[PDB]
Amino acid sequence: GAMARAEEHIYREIMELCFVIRTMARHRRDGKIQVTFGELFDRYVRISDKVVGILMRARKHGLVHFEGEMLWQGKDDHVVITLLE
Repeated sequence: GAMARAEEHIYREIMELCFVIRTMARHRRDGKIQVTFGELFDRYVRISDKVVGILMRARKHGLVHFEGEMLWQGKDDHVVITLLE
């Protein structure tokens, strides 16, 4: 029992993406969450298959520290997306 990071308690809207990020990265248990593009995509592919497209929404509030205007599967997979909340 502690205050934790409550990264998810930072923004309700983010719940849309955070919900998926919490599945890939178990860091949610400790607090902040982080996942690579490759992993995220490979996880969203079984849902909507457009994580990169959703990231644009979260970026509106500076939640994605990712770089570039987009990420190409197999190319920008190295892109590490760290939930900024």
